[PDB]
Amino acid sequence: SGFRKMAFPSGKVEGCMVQVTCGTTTLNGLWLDDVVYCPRHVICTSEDMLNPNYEDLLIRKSNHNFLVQAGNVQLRVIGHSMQNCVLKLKVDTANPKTPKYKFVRIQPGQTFSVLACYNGSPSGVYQCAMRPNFTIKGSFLNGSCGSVGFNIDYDCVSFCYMHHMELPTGVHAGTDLEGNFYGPFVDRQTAQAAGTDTTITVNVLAWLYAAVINGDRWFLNRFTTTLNDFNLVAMKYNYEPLTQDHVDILGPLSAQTGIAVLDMCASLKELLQNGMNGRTILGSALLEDEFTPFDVVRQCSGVTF
Amino acid sequence: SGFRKMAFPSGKVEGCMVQVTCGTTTLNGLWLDDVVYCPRHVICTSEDMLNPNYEDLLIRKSNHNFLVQAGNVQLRVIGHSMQNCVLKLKVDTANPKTPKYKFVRIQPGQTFSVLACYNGSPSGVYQCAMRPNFTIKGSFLNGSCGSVGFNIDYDCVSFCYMHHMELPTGVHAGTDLEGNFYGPFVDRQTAQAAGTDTTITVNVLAWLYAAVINGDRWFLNRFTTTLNDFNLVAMKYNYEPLTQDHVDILGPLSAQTGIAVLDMCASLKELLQNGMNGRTILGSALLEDEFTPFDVVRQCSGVTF
Ligand SMILES: CC1CCN(C(=O)Cn2nnc3ccccc32)CC1
Ligand SMILES: CC1CCN(C(=O)Cn2nnc3ccccc32)CC1
Repeated sequence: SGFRKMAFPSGKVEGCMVQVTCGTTTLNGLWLDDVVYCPRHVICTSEDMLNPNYEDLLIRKSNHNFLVQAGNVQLRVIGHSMQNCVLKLKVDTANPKTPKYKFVRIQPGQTFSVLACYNGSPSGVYQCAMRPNFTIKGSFLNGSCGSVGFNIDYDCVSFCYMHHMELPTGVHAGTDLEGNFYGPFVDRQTAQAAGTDTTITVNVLAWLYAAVINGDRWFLNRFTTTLNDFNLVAMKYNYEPLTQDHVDILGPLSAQTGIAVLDMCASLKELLQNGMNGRTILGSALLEDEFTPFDVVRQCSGVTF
Repeated sequence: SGFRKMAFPSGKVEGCMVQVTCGTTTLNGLWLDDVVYCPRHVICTSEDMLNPNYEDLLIRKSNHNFLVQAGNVQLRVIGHSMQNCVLKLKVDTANPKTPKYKFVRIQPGQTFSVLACYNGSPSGVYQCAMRPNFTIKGSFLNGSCGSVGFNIDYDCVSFCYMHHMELPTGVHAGTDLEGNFYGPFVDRQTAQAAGTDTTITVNVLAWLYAAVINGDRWFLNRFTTTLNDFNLVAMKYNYEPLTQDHVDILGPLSAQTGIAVLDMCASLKELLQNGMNGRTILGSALLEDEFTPFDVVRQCSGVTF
């Protein structure tokens, strides 16, 4: 027992990280088969940052301008292409450490692990959620661009995120591995509205189920509710609306605990209306929304990769 | 910016994990050079668990009774020895994936990353602290025994923890890699007192400095205190006493922020006496004590491995 904010083991991704340098700018790249993926803003200078003309900037570059280094080994760049906001550098060597992988565009409210890297070397790994407003609340310093987010299923790494930007508000924005930003964001040094965020209701409920499984019992009450009644409360507290699709994915946790989903909703309603009264759940004094129902079952059942 | 409960990249440790089977019991082992380390209770049955005579149980075992499997490869066991509560199985092959490593016995209040494994395969990685009472609050299911905790400095893995036991209270106990338990615990299925735990004061202060660095500003006040006055408050709230050695290791964070350590202590005093008033610090509604001052500087400066 016990419940932790657990990340995927990062070894398969560590072997794909490289350093990419174009002129003055060094960031991280992802080396998969014979292609290196990295943020296109590696080709900018500080003159460029307020609104770079990336097409014009890239036309001034040749294959030999992109320095790609994997540890101490230099890779030979034999082609380059810009796809949306990512650069794809073809190299003459396939990465011998390439895992089985896919590129996935995740949905808001899903979770993934981030391997934070600097100069192509790993610094740390942590778990986070894609917020409903398509930002992430990460831990990124200058030089972390090109660090990736991922999930692992069996032996397959699903890459879902590449880091590009810290907004002036201190939250983080990035792309899928085809270079399409999550959210309304563009790769320019500008104030950019992220828009209203909400709490991920289905994840809070999953975590309350995790709490019951691990022995935090105290928030269970004698009440139930309806999906309408609950969603009126969710709206007042800036929680995402709960749908039958969410009730369905909570099915396994409801069956394991014997607590019907709408009974758990009534416990969450009371917590929203009355607070925690100074008490804690799974070591937290707030309602946690960075565990999906899949995450809770995985951690409570010991799935390996 | 941003601050996350970050683990070390786990790849160097993933390549050392194996499965060890003795009779009916399967758990994890750590394969370093030509030795596999694992908890000695792999040799028990459920008859044995209330008070195993490990010397007698091991005398009934031979090298060929220990099945050690690294992925799909079987290792040949050519010797076995019991050191305190760990078994050391000499194998005829050195692990080609052995990193530079050392064995370290950590102090209470220090942090490390845990690679949770089942059947020799990694499941997840998370960061945690050794509690002042020498337990850890982990996430471990049956079959996780032999999972290890570690730190990484440059290219060297310092192994500090091997998982052995979940106490009836739901907290976790284990050994250093010489098999010596942290704390008063023994490897028997019995109720075992852990004794009073406390909050790790120097870590809370480090995290308050992390908060300031990242823009949580609101708990700073117009007050200061003394080490005596503060420690009277620490005692009342079951916080560890603060020493000049702790003030010294907080020096770098004090210099970066310009906030004297005793001024930060006065902010913490007010938080202990008055609570958070429904507000949050770095996404938490309680005072966080699982970041050391070294952790905060590392994450705020982007150290890689
Ligand atoms: C086009 C241009 C937009 C602005 N920008 C970034 O924000 C890069 N970045 N990303 N994460 C960061 C964390 C700390 C500091 C800088 C960070 C550079 C690229
Ligand atoms: C000597 C004997 C003591 C009791 N014991 C354990 O507690 C093993 N263990 N460790 N972590 C666990 C998490 C869930 C269930 C069991 C777990 C087995 C060995």
